[PDB]
This record gives sequence, structure tokens and C-alpha cells, in this order.
Amino acid sequence: YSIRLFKIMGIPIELHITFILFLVVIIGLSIMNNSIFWAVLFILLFVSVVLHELGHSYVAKKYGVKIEKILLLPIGGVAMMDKIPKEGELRIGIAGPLVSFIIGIVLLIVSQFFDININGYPLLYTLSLLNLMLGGFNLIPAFPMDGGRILRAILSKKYGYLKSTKIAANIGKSLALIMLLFGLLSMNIILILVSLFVYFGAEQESRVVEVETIFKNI
Amino acid sequence: YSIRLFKIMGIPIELHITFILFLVVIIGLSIMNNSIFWAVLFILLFVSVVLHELGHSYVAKKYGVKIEKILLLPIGGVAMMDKIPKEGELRIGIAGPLVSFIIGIVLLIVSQFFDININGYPLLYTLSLLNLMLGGFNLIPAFPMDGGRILRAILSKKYGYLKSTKIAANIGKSLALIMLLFGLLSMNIILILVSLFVYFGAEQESRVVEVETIFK
Ligand SMILES: [Zn+2]
Ligand SMILES: [Zn+2]
Repeated sequence: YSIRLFKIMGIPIELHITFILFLVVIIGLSIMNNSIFWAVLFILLFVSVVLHELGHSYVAKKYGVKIEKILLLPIGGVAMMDKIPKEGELRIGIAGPLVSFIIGIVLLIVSQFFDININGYPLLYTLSLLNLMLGGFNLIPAFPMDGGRILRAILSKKYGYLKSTKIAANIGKSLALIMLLFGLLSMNIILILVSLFVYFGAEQESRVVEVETIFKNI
Repeated sequence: YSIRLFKIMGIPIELHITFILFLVVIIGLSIMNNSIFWAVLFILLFVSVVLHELGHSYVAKKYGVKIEKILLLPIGGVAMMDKIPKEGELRIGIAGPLVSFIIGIVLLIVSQFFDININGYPLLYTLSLLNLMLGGFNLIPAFPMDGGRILRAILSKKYGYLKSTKIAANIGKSLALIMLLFGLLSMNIILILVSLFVYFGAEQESRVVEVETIFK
């Protein structure tokens, strides 16, 4: 159950229940206390997320418009697609990080010649920063971050799709575990919570790929 | 210890064993098959790391400027320095990743309108990708990648340098090890190799006192 919002660049943008309930809790927590910008941030963040998962989309269309919808799950955003070529990945993958990087580098320059001050925080400036992280972070050569499909790509035709998958996927698992060890060691929920997303995000890849391979190898 | 190479702008530039071992693996890999590429890459990487360690430098000179040495790793650079002005951390740390990032994003675009083919291998394109990974990789909160000098900072104020360094550095050794077990267990040299760079990278950052010698 998603809720229509509006279509941009010819792609349906939806809001998942999980995202709405999540948003509602945020909007509410932006009133139970005066955490004003916290709510606005969440909004900017996901607006930015939209665009990132849009660039990803575009470069993809120019390969097979399996792009039906685009729903925002509280953990970022997912662009509902279908079959994805193995010789188009490397592009579709970096596609999104470019967009959010460019957007971030521009809004960054401009947010030094003009911006909007809300209780001080310069929306323009703030954003560029986020886009920059969203751009750069999605480049760590690991899974589920774009840099994972990208690293697999560069590797694929040399280590075989499954092994080259496993490497990316393995490093995720690697990073996640360590992240956990310290989120669990300093008892800092968010660290922990994120370590789990990343990790099961990497594993969900080995599983499917792997299962698949076995099925192809008859 | 490492091996002297050459200096620039009055700063000694060295090459940690990390790069020698990595060199060695590449030289050997260029005999495993009729390479050109593996040698090419080592050069591209090296060049890209230099630039990464240059951005780190610039933003630094516009501050404390305390740049005495520069150790280069295929991962990044453990540019040995001292006092770090307030806001030089956060900045000097991300300074390098941005360079590596922009350089990578630029050459990436360009390498779709023009390139240089060496026995096939497209130099510009290749490059962009290394800088992108080299940029993105250094965002992992551990040593010696840049995401550690920055994690130390955010942490520092609540634990203090001496042990606040150990923490990040410890995170590295721990991360490394695990990664090793993976590379070791799946016989994937790459994991293994990086696993080593990382580790000895933490061993070399987790230092606090170093007694050298000089012959000028
Ligand atoms: Zn993405
Ligand atoms: Zn660096």
C-alpha cells in the first residue's frame, strides 16, 4: 500500500506506509518538542533521495525502462524496476551517485552567493552537504551501496559474476560486523541499527546471486 | 619502515612497504600473463593517490601547515603531521576525498567524449573509477583511511587523543582482521591484500612517538 504523490521526469513517485508512519512519527516529534529543523531535514533528505534515485533511473531507461514506480522506504528510496542488463550496471550504478554529487557540488557553490536562513540553518548549504554525503557514501565499494554494484561490474568479467559479487558483498559484511562490534560496544543504537541494514543488505545479495548461479549451473 | 622516493614543496614523500608489496604483486601479475594493464594500473593508482594526498595537504597549509612527511599507500596517505587547528580536522580529512571524488567524476564524464587507449585499456575512464573508489573507500570510519582522522575528531573531545587514537586505530585492525578471514577463507587475494594495507596502515597511525635519523 503506497500513496501517489506526483510524477517527475515520467516516473511515478510513491510513499510507502512504512515511510508514512515513519514520517508521521517525525512530524509528531517535531511538535512534542521544538525539533523544528529535524522535520525539515527529513524532508530535504528524502527530496534529495528522490533525485538520486532518479538519475539512477534515467541512465537505466536508456537500457530498458523497467521503471514502473518509485516508492520511498524510510531507509532511503527504491526505484521499482525489472530486468537489469549485466553490461549496463556499471553505468546505472554510478548514475545515481553522479546526480547527487553534481547537485551537491552546485548547491554548494551557490550556497555561498545566496541561501535561506531558517533559525540560522541555511537550507541550500545544508542540502549540498547531504547530497555530497549521499553521493560520496554511495561509492564505498560494498553492498548494498551503489559502489557495490559498481565494484562488482569492474570485476565481473574477470572474476566471474558470483565471485566478483561475493567480494563486494563480503566487504559489506566486513564493514557491518565491525560497525556492530562498536555500536554494541558503546551501546549506541543507531550505529547498531545501521550495521544491521548494511549487513543484511550485503547478504541478501550473496544469497540470491548464489542461489541463482547454482540454478544456472543446472 | 618505508623507502624514500623524492620530495616536493619541501615535504618528504615516501612509499610504505604496503606499496612495495602491492608493487611486487603487480610485477608478478605482469608475468603471470602478458600484462601491460597491471603495470598501468599501479601507475594510475599511484598518481591518483598522490593527488588525493595533495588535496589533504593544501587545505592543511591554509591552517596549521605542520606538514613534515607524507607516506603513500595504495589505499591513501598517512601524511604524518602534528597540531591540527580546530576545524582543520573535519576539513583536512574530507579535503582529500573530495579531490579524489571530483577528479573521478570529471575524468568520468570526459572519458565518454574522449580517452587514451593503451593496448586497449582506456586511461581516463580507468582513472576516474580508481579516484571514485579511492574517494568513497576512504569514507569508512577506521584507520588509516580518512574516515578515521575524522572519526577520531568527532570522538576526541569525549575521550582525548592518546586513547581516542587507539579507538579508531583499533577499529582498523579489527576491521582489517575480519576482512582477512574473508579473503583468506574465500581465497580472494584482493580482500587479503587490502586487508593488509589497512592493518599495517593502522599499525602506522596508532603510533604516537617516532625516533628517526637524518643525513642531509
Ligand atoms: Zn543508489
Ligand atoms: Zn587520505
